[PDB]
Amino acid sequence: DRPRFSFSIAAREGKARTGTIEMKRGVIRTPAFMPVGTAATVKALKPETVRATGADIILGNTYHLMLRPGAERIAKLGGLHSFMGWDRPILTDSGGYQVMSLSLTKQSEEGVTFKSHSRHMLSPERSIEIQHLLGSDIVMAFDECTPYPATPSRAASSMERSMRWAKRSRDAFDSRKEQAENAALFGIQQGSVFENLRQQSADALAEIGFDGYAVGGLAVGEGQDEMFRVLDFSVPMLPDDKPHYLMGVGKPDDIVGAVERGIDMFDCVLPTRSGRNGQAFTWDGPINIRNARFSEDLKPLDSECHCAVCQKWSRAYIHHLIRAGEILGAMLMTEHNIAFYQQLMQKIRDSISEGRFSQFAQDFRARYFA
Amino acid sequence: DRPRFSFSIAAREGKARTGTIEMKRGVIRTPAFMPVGTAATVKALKPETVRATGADIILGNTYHLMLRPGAERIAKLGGLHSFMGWDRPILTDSGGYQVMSLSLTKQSEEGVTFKSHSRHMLSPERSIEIQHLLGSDIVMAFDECTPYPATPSRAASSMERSMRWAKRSRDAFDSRKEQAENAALFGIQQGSVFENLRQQSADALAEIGFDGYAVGGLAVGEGQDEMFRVLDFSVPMLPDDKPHYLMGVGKPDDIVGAVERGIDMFDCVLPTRSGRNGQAFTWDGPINIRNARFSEDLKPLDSECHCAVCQKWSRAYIHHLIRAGEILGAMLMTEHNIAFYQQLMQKIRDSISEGRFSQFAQDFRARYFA
Ligand SMILES: Nc1nc2cc3nc(NCCc4ccc(CCO)cc4)[nH]c3cc2c(=O)[nH]1
Ligand SMILES: Nc1nc2cc3nc(NCCc4ccc(CCO)cc4)[nH]c3cc2c(=O)[nH]1
Ligand SMILES: [Cl-]
Ligand SMILES: [Cl-]
Ligand SMILES: [Zn+2]
Ligand SMILES: [Zn+2]
Repeated sequence: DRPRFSFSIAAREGKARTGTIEMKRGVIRTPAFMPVGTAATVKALKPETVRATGADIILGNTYHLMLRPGAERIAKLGGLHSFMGWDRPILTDSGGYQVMSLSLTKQSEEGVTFKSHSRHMLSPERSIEIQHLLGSDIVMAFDECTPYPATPSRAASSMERSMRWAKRSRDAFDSRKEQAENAALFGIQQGSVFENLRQQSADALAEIGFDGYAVGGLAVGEGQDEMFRVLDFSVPMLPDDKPHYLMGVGKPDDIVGAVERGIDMFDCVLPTRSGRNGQAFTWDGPINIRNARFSEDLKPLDSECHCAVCQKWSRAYIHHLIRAGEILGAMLMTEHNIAFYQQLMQKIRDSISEGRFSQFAQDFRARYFA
Repeated sequence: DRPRFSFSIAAREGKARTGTIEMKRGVIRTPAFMPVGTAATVKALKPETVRATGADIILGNTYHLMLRPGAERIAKLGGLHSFMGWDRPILTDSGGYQVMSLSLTKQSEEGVTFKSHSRHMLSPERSIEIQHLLGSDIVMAFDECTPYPATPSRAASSMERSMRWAKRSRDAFDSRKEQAENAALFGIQQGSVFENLRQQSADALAEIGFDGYAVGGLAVGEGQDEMFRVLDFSVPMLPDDKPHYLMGVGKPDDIVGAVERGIDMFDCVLPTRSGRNGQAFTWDGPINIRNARFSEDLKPLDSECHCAVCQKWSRAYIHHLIRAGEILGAMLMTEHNIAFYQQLMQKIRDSISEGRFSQFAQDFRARYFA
């Protein structure tokens, strides 16, 4: 049987790595993209379709699920895996970001109280407990995603609180034997865009010790240049021998650049959400299928894509569906976009394994931005 | 290779029949239920899923498709089958009903002019042409669905116009060699609830000659007792050796009773539309999955149903999805309901074949209405 958690690096090129995370519910190939399944569904896809695209792991959200249908309810029903019909690993975000994004809130050292978008509470202890009730495989520490921009003083105070919360998260996780034995716990680095704070945060997290390390506090409006600048110094601060997870990222070019900077895991609502809105990813860049120019275009969404959508339906048909507001339009766009993202990750993994990732990155960018 | 059209009756019980329609694109088992795919999609289902439920044929709509994406456009793109990815037979309604249901309208002996829900025109000739452009396998005559209730005088005048239009439809269809050689044409009986008018309509249609005969002008608010009363005398008026198609029907009990009265084909938006709205069909009657009583119900939608939805997901999960407005909720409810309808048709076919349909009808009703 597979271990609770084992990350092995099979090949490297510069800062980029490729390998596998073994967990009880399955193997995760890295660098990995996690489709987002916020409300116990990857929107518009059956789990079998999510798997068919190549996904090894999906993301769920503590915040959304605690509100609807409820964490205790999901536990009573057998846990998130059984509930939604996905039997492979699930990573759950801790709520620290979504509560401040979507909720009225009252923040304190204890945690956050908030009104549902009914009053609810999150704290390191309650967040870890909810993730336990869901039966999450990768549990995220409860943190605070510092707003951007942040002054150095505010970024420091925020980061310091997150580090205290990281320790509380660690202890809550460890105190629950079943969770400690079957799931993994990732810490989340904060510190805004400031190198010294990022270093202090990395040091605090490494002292506590986690199974993996997320770079939090990015993809919050800073833009790619700044994000990459922060990754340049932040990722090397994390333990080399554990996965590095960049939360909420991102566009295909964001992913490529982040892998170049040592990131192993990603999640983003972009392929699903923008798919439903008519944006299809292609190797020649994104297209908006609603555009009149596609009304009689018999080509598939992308000329090379191996997904079932591109094997069977035309741009013209999908254009019609999206224009008409048809559910099948959302389904097809989403399946294609998630498949595209997985094919991107596969090309990244293969190119690193073959020592030609730098060339892949260059070729990818040249064509995607042509 | 299969013929253009051949209807064979394999077994009978009272007025009920079971058999097959062979067409170039496939075999249709009768009695048949046709999922509705109004805008070139059976809402929330891939065509492969529609087929997996057991459907042999689906319905499309002249009215909707002529408006969006356009009949000429679909022809340019290779026809409706290629466009939507359904390679089996498609029946298209002629527009005669939907124009008056959904459109401002100007009616005359020539046809109907209307404003899109841009000005458009339908006539027997244009309707048949549109169905040709779509590449329909079963083409419906362009008719007028008489409003209910109707006075005998108005019902007669309406029916008479429909019969003149039936002849024009016949001639338009026959004048187009490719269509005449590859598709079938069904006439539509009118006459409201009046036996003498139904007889005159049947006589007119039989004199013209069609590949099949629809009972039109029902499922327009008359209710089941009245519908059944009209079927009692109307169906025997139609040629015995051709299919009998009851347009727009209906609930499971409507279907059973109509088969008892000699109907071979059905279409209805109920399983798809009401599925999206949270209504699931079961052998113990419909349930509304949104009801709080299902929030922790681990049972499948129906206890016996063989569909993929009932094999994998709980009422509790689907309840959550529908409550949350999740697309997967629409997908799962729709697949189950269409599968239920097909299982109903299979049970009907098997019971007629075995000479126990009367008993099936009785047992079905006893349990469904318990
Ligand atoms: N616990 C925790 N979770 C996070 C989630 C995040 N998600 C982001 N970025 C998401 C931004 C994002 C928003 C919308 C769209 C789709 C538009 O069609 C894509 C990306 N940054 C994030 C930071 C954190 C963080 O520090 N801590
Ligand atoms: N050409 C032609 N087409 C028709 C379509 C019809 N469709 C009906 N009934 C449909 C009624 C109907 C409407 C909505 C729902 C779903 C609610 O969730 C179910 C049934 N009667 C009909 C009569 C005719 C007719 O004479 N001629
Ligand atoms: Cl999404
Ligand atoms: Cl529908
Ligand atoms: Zn594709
Ligand atoms: Zn079912």
